[PDB]
Amino acid sequence: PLPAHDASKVRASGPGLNASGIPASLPVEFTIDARDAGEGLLTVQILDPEGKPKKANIRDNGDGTYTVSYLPDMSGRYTITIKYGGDEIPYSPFRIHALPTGDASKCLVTVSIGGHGLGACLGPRIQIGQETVITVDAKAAGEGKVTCTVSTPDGAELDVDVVENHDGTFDIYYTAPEPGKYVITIRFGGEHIPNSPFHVLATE
Amino acid sequence: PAHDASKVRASGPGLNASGIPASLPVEFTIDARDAGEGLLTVQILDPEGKPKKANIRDNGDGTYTVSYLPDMSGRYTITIKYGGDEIPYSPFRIHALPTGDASKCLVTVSIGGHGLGACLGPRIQIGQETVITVDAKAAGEGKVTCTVSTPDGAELDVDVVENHDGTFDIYYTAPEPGKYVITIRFGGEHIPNSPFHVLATE
Repeated sequence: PLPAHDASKVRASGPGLNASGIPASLPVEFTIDARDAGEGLLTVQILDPEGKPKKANIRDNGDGTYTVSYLPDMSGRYTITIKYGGDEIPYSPFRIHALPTGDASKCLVTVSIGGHGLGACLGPRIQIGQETVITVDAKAAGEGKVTCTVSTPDGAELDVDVVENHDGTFDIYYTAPEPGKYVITIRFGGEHIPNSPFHVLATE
Repeated sequence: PAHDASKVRASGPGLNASGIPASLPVEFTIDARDAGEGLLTVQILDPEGKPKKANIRDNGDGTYTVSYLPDMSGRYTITIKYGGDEIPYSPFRIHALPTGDASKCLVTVSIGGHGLGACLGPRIQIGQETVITVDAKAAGEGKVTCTVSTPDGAELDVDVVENHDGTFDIYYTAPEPGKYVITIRFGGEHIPNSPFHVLATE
């Protein structure tokens, strides 16, 4: 009996698998071509440079190919394991280097709660359900984007939307929905900005 | 109106030659019963050389009770005169000693009903009350004191409420625009990040 799938026939390509490096802080995509590999489930696992799982968004293109996207928020080595029908595809695991860009040290951060400016200050205590607005001025930071990653008490890593105003500035809006310890990590071009990470405890 | 300052005697906890604990209000007694009739004056200079308020109670019996708050550690110089003449052993040089561990105090700021964590400034709004709660639960022996330096140069001793659970509340509203310096000490020493510099704006 011939197997229903053949992972050895899956082909991968695209910017997100460039072994010569990708720029940190920018979302990136790659393509998986399973048209010759029969019928199976495509799975993609990503381990970030700190050893934590990272979300891999898989889009079914309808024709036997798939587009996978992820956000290398931090610089360093990303390990991407790709399997089809439970079997690893050729060249997996991929080892992708996210390279730093710009100068995160030149970013300026100001925090506001309820319209009260706090400067580059947050916590240690925050209130559950109270929105925090964090503005990052990256006018002098050069090439790169601001990313915000929140480590939640339950252990998840949330990629928080960063509004790019194109002023060279960025706005971050976050509200802690549950009690416990959060780590609010703000990076530019893959590296911490001054005062990041912010460790906070949500209460009340 | 004859007086003799050389017959005035001064003693008490506030003049203890072995030292006093910083951050606690203290009192001393001036006995002028043998010194005739004259005006008593008490001038206190703190370790930074600033005048410190001296509350004088005339006891109506030839004696007076004087009280002051040594908010910071160091030498306090207390000059006492009767009828304009310095009394024996004046000026008194009293050492206020630190107590507890001010570095273990934790700050919580509240403005307009919002808890702002340990984040005071850089700006405050004129006429808007700020509540600064100092958690001294892990700081041991001592009290929280606070002095505010205003734009015009005045030095205001702000009354600090002791909640008797280890925490203290400071209430302050900036009435005028400009730069304020908020000094917060525990047991005579600056808590972390004190003094706090803030700018009052419209």
